[PDB]
Amino acid sequence: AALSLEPEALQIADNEGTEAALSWLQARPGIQSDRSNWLLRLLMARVAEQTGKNDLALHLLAELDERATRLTLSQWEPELVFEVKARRLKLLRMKSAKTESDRVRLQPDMEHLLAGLIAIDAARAAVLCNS
Amino acid sequence: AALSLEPEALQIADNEGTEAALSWLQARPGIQSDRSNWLLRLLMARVAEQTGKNDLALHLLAELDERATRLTLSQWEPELVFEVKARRLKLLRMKSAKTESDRVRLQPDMEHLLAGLIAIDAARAAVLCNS
Amino acid sequence: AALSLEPEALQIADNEGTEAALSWLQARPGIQSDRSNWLLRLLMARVAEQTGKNDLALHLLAELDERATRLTLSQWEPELVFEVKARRLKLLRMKSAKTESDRVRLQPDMEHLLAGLIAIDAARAAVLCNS
Amino acid sequence: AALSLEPEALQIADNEGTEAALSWLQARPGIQSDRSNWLLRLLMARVAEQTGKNDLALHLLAELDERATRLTLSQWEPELVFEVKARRLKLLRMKSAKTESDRVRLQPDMEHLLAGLIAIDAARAAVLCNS
Amino acid sequence: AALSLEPEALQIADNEGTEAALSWLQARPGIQSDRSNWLLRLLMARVAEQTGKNDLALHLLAELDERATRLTLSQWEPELVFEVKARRLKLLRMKSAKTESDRVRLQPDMEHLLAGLIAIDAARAAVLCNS
Amino acid sequence: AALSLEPEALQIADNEGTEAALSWLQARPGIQSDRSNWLLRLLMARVAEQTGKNDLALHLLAELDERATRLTLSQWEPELVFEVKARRLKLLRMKSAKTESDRVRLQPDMEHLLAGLIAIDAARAAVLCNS
Amino acid sequence: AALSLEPEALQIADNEGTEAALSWLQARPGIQSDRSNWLLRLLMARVAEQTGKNDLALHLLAELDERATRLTLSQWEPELVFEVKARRLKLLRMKSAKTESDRVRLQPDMEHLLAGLIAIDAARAAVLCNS
Amino acid sequence: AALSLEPEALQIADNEGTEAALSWLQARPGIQSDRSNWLLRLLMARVAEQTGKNDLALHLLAELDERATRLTLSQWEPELVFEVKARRLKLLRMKSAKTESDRVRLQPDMEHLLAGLIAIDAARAAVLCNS
Amino acid sequence: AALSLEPEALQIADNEGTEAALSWLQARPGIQSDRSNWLLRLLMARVAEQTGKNDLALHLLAELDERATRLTLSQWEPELVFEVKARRLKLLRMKSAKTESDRVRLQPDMEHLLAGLIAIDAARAAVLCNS
Amino acid sequence: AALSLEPEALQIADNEGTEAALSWLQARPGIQSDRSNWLLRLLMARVAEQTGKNDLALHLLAELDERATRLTLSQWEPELVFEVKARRLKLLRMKSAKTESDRVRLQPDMEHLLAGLIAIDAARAAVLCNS
Amino acid sequence: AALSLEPEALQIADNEGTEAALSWLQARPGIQSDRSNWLLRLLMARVAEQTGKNDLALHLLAELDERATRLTLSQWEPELVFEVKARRLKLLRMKSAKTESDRVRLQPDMEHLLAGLIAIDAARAAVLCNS
Amino acid sequence: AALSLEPEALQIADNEGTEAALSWLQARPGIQSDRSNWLLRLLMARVAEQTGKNDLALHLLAELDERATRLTLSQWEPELVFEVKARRLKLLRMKSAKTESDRVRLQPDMEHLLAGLIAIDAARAAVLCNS
Repeated sequence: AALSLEPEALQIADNEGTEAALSWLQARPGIQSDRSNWLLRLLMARVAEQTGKNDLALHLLAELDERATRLTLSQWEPELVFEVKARRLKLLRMKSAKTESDRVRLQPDMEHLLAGLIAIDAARAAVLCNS
Repeated sequence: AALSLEPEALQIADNEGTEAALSWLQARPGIQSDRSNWLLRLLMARVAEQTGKNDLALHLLAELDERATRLTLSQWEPELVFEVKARRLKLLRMKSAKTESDRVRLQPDMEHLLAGLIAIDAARAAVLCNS
Repeated sequence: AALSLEPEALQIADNEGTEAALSWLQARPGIQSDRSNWLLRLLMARVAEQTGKNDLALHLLAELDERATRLTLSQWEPELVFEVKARRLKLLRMKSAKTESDRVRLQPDMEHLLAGLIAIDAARAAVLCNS
Repeated sequence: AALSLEPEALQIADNEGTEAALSWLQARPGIQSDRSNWLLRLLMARVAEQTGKNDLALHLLAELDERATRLTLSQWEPELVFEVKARRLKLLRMKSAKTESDRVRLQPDMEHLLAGLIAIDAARAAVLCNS
Repeated sequence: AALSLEPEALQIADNEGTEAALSWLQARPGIQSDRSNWLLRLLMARVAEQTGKNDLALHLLAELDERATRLTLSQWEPELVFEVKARRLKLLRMKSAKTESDRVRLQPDMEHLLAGLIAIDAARAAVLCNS
Repeated sequence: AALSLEPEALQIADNEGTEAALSWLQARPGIQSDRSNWLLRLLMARVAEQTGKNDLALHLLAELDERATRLTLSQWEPELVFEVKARRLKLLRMKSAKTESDRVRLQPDMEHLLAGLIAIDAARAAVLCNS
Repeated sequence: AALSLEPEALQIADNEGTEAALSWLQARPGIQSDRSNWLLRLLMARVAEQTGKNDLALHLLAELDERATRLTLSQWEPELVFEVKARRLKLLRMKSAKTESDRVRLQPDMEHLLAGLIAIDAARAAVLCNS
Repeated sequence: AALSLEPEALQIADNEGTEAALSWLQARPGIQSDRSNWLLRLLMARVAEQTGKNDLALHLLAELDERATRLTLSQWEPELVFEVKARRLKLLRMKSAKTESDRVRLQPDMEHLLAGLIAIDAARAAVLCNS
Repeated sequence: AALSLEPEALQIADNEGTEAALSWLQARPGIQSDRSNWLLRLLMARVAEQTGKNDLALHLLAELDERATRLTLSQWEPELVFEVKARRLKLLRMKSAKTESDRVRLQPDMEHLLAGLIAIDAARAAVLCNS
Repeated sequence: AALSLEPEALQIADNEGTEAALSWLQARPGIQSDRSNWLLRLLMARVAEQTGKNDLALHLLAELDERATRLTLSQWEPELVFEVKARRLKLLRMKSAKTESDRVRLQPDMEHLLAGLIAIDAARAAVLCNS
Repeated sequence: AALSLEPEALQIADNEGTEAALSWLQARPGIQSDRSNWLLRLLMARVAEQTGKNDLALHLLAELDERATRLTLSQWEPELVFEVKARRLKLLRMKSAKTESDRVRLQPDMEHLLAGLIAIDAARAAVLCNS
Repeated sequence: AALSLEPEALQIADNEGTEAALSWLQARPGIQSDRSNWLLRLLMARVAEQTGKNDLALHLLAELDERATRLTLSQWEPELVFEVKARRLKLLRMKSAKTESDRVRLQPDMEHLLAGLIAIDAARAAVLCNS
């Protein structure tokens, strides 16, 4: 929207630590809007997808997805929700690839996410039906 | 966005009739987003404030305000909600002044709208406390 | 839809009584669908608008409008709902013209109907804002 | 109803990709009604039953069936609901034939769909009881 | 249905007292169906419409009408419900004719009863729209 | 009640197909009342017991039994409710014995139906306690 | 029942005060059951109807009537409920006779009590319809 | 209470069939109250504990116990409830004994019944804690 | 219970101010229990009944009475609840004596308090029925 | 509180039976207050902890604990609640020690009881964390 | 807590406009807390109590009081809640002293606020009982 | 806040027993707010983390975390909530390290705690994602 242009969070992330990158985003003023907070938090999830993190990104994405469901943002800003859902599905598929013990417990969450993605943009989500 | 982009709709209202302006907006091809429909509908409320109409604009604004409350749009896009609430309060205080018999039935709805406006931007709403 | 083409029930209303016209409508076919029932019942409300009746038509229309709200028919078949709402508003305005004692108790119902009509087709409803 | 007459969408699926077929539908326009959206979405489910897809069609059909249940469309437009339920059962059965591990978890959903189909048109749904 | 054929109960009301007529009905063979009880209670309401009583008949009819609403008897046995609603409306109109102070408090109950009668058999109820 | 006397429907099932027998009943109609619909649907379940069908009859009976529970029919017209539950238990006791794997799977429901039958006519149901 | 058979409570009331008669009752011994408590409390209401008290008896009776409604005692022990309701109606009619200011606020309570009495034993209650 | 004194019903069970005993107990002759019905139904459960029956008695007792819970009869008439609960527990312990497969599913129901018995009369229930 | 024995606080209200007496109470030693807080707060209400205060005592008593209702203290410690209810009734009667404008709005609260007092100890409350 | 001082009840348990001891307690005045009943019932649970009983004591304690939760007695009289919870935990730990098959099903109940004890008096409960 | 120390905001209100002062606060910079937002918003209510404003201050205070009720801030930070409630009561009393038309509608809100203040600090609130 | 400065309580746990340390805390004396109680209880959880205890600390922390959720303390005082959640996570990870049987049942609680920590301060929580 405006507060989503941070590829310098990505700089900080690589030069300094991952905590420093997030700490930067948290510090960024003069944050007021729940819109700007959610977007800032999406950056945090995006930056956590660059190096290791993953589990952190999954936690961050789950929170954004839950807030999006409440605020019914699939109607106003669908591209943002599609992104969150797709990122969440991608990472869950990797977590499900590492260990098959959780593949069974992650299966309902993944089916729901795919259903959600199909609901937002079927054409875009069609490719994601086959893993 | 792009819908709100349409000052030509306002011209149609003056050249042709008021129905023609709404019919054109209604006509125009075509919205799909549950969002952009709301923006198109805001233009309708705006165009209905340009000549007489008023009661039409009040009905239109009440609908937009009610959808905004459900979608909790005061958080995402507050300036739009502030506009809707303010326009609605202007036209209500008006209805309550045309005649004084309705001044009393409306009073709770007006106080709620003012509360809402103060909640969004108290600085901007401050001027609206004294009529 | 199919079982809507019945102007002969209107002749029955003129030649024979009003009870005969409705009684004819009630028996008439091998009616099944809730669609056909609702349409058949709309004919009853339409035929009750021809001679005196009015109060009967208002009762009939209130029922159809209530079923339409439940079935969320404003989305699927809006023209039919617009018709019901408009007919209901026309007749309530006439009942409100006869005696001003009920004008105050009918005022909320009439505003709601107009709000509903505006919601379905603003351009079409615009003309109905001024009584 | 009107925007259902699209067999050219099926051609696009064969000439271009499956995504191309769906995206062609996603931009009608000037799609407005929840009716025309649901019908357009049915075409998407129909087109997804032509080549591979299946899982996509099942997701699409589950959404349509869920919306039909809410809108209580089994009463108004039963043939459309029957189609959705029957298509859903057919594909569910095929998924149940491929792997018997999910046959046990799909069994409640399939019994419910059959019960629903019988409820709509028992004569038509009689043939589907024996697997 | 079977235990409805009691015109002798009407004789007892004229020969002995009204309490004696009801007291007899209350002591019929040990029939227990809620059907037989409701019918027996309808006879009580019918017998209370013969001499003075009225207020007793109104209380009796209100009870039957309330039980019919719960048991959704307007669907199974509509003629009986129509009878109860019509008798209830007739007597309320008479109570409304005696004193205009309660005419305003009885007005919602009477409109609801008429709406109910119209819902059961419009043709039959049509005549009851004009008082 | 009146439209229950249809043994010719049973002939159609043997001469023509099973679909034809059900299609006939639907056809006939000349149905309206939710009473006549229910009864007609009870004939469908009866005709589905004659040749194979069974699963179709179980689905049909369950629907009738569920409608009976809602309409609280074990009070007004209990004999019929007994018939539905009894036929339903009878067919399920058949499913049992055969594939006696679920049949343990079954037993709770089967329990309900016996409890249900006892509650209506304990004397009549007494014989059914021992299989 | 056999708790019921005190008058000696009635004796204490005339000999010693009214507080002394209740004080005796209150001290059981030994009450256990809610049946015995309710019965004991009915004696208290009965004893409060002997000399002045009245307002005390009304309070006592209102409590018993409310507990009877909850415990659905109109079914098991109707004579006791009839007694409570009748006593309550009698005393309310007396309070309504003293001052006409409360006659209007007591009117709903009295109509409900009469409706309740009619529901328990119509024959017995019939005489109470006319004041 | 009055219609409980029936040991001749027990004779009919031995001389004629079990159906005849229940059928004879169904020959009222003057049922009205829900009290008399519940007591009559207790006799049926008692008579079903005499020869085989058991499953019959269990169904009968479950119904009485469920009605007692609704009517909160543990407070008014606890001895009758204690009898029902104890008889129910006895016969469930027996079913559980016959097959150690339903001992696990009957365990919650049996613990609740014992808890209920302990709640009514601890001293009397104490002996039933050890099976 | 232990920290209830404080007539020394009554002194501080006469020697120093009323604020000093309450501030002294709020101070006290190391209280922990919600019991000790409620009792301390009762002392505050008692001390506010000595000089003017009244409105303060009413506010204090309403709070204690509301907490007693939640904690269902009428069962455990009824004497304390009786005291609170009686003190509250006494003061409301005085407030109702000063101005008859609030007598009508205080009437429901006073009847409920008396009903509550009667419920706790009828004998003790009997004297309070006549004002 | 007053009727808690009963060590003679413990003698009766040893001299006569366990039923005799409980039967003794069930008959002792002023058997009224829900306080006195709960305390009397605590003595019953205490006496059931002396010889065998155990399962009886567990049932008795569960009832007292449940009533304490409703009456929110952890606030007013925490020592008594602590006693009940601790006794309940002690006996459940013994039942778990006898057979480890139920140790897993008793584990949630025991964790909740310990949490409850810790909440009442952490210092006192600290010792109970290690079994 | 930290961002509460702002008397310069009060100067801006006198030098520039009331909107300039509020705006200045809304600026921050770069708070998140969500403590701050409530504290910052309290400063806005405080600054609105200096010149005219009042109605603005009332809306601001109502919002803070409502958030405090949700967050149950009367427990954590009572002095701040006391301030809000007291300020709210003061201003409502003045709005009452301007026109007696709203005195009656403001009366419940004022009694509740006083009750709330008494609940936080009785001693401090005691002085506010007399207007 | 004020009563948080207690490192002497930690000495008591080393010199005397753990019970003595907690026993000192309760006898502050004598905290009066819910804030001071929660802080005092945090000290108890902190002191239980020094020697063995652990299970005690987990119970203490679960209580504080649950109260923080109710009081929505993550907004006002996030550092304290972060501490509680982090301490709770640390100890659960240790309990999960000791035995892998509970690792699967503790997994949902640990994910929720981490999600909560990430929600409070993502940067701070980032380090805790990888175990």
